[PDB]
Amino acid sequence: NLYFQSMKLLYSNTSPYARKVRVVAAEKRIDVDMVLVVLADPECPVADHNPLGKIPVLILPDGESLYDSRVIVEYLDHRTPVAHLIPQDHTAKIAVRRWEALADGVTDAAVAAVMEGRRPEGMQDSAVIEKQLNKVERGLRRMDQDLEKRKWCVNESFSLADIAVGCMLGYLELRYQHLDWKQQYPNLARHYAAMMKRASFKDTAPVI
Amino acid sequence: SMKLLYSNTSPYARKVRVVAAEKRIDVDMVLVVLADPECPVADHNPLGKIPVLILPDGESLYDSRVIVEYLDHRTPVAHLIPQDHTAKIAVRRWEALADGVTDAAVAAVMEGRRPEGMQDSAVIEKQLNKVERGLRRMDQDLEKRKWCVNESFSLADIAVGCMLGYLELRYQHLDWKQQYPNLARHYAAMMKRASFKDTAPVI
Ligand SMILES: N[C@@H](CCC(=O)N[C@@H](CS)C(=O)NCC(=O)O)C(=O)O
Ligand SMILES: N[C@@H](CCC(=O)N[C@@H](CS)C(=O)NCC(=O)O)C(=O)O
Repeated sequence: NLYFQSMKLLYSNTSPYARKVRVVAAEKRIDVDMVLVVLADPECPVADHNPLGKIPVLILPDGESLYDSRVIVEYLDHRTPVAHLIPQDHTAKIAVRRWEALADGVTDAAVAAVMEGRRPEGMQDSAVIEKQLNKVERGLRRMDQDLEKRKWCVNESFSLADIAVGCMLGYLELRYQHLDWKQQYPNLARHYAAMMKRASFKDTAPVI
Repeated sequence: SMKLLYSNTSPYARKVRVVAAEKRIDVDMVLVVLADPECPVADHNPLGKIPVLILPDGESLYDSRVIVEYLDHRTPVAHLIPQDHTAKIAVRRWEALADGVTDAAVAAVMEGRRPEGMQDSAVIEKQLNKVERGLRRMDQDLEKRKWCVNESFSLADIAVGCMLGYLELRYQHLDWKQQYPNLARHYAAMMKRASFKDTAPVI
């Protein structure tokens, strides 16, 4: 194998969960071998590192792999003292992980909708799409209310929360050109504005 | 006091229940039923998913991973999540793997609940495969161990239990206590726990 191997982060160009991981990596200022991957492919078999078959996976120099994104992001925030993506104080930290679950949950709902539309032409269910896009709208409204008088999601400091909300919104933009959220959720668009101003964030926009 | 929204069969919620019991925490239990409308769930979790913990703040916490962490810091004297970073990460990662197998298993059930006319063959194969791979890995990781991490009972063990519990409910056909001996042992040891058997699905 190889000496002086860096941590490797398996990822795809569209995965918002991968993006959350990449963004945290940059914020922590951690050097990481970022490996663009194709899930189907034989040459890099994800299943050998993540049995679930899901990206992102962080493969450490031991050859031991961490997934899912929620685990990986706790691991990395502890690597360097650059910033506390996850607050040390328990109140703030549960607050941070709650935001993140809301954001990931909305993303799960969008992925659900999106994939639902990709089913074979016969076996596709408009109700499923409706329900999921329902979770999205409700989640967005809630986040938007929570950012009325706030610079950032928690305690007024950039955290995993903000990152998660960014990756989420960016996912919406990627998958739903016609969603005009910015206008409907002014606090969120403002937040997204701040986020778009970070290389970490902007440097990782989905593509392809 | 606090309110837990759960259902009879949710393994995600059974995980919090088991934690609460393990931790000796007295949560007001709020039954949700599958035919139920969006609220009261959606009122407290915008994603309208169970489980969700409500605090005397009215504040609501979700999902199960967030709740268990909040629950575990409630009673200091005994942690189901290691305070030490390395053991914490390894536990969270067992949980992630177990939740993920539950995910795939629930999805396949859901794909089997579709109009026979709108079932995707590829999806069920695809999810099951995930299941066995999750189980194969998990049954080797336990090859010479009693508990998942540092040979001491943790959230990881609870997660593994609920997961298999869920397969106990929805996948009779699988003979996994047969291919995954270590999982079998883990389950029986889990079974023997009050916290675990009081939270099994009523049928
Ligand atoms: N719970 C996992 C989910 C990982 C996941 O879903 N990754 C891929 C699927 S393998 C993804 O983002 N797919 C959606 C897309 O790229 O559009 C995590 O949070 O990391
Ligand atoms: N991933 C979450 C939620 C799990 C979940 O989806 N629970 C199901 C019951 S088994 C649910 O409430 N589904 C309702 C819906 O998606 O509308 C967790 O670990 O708490």
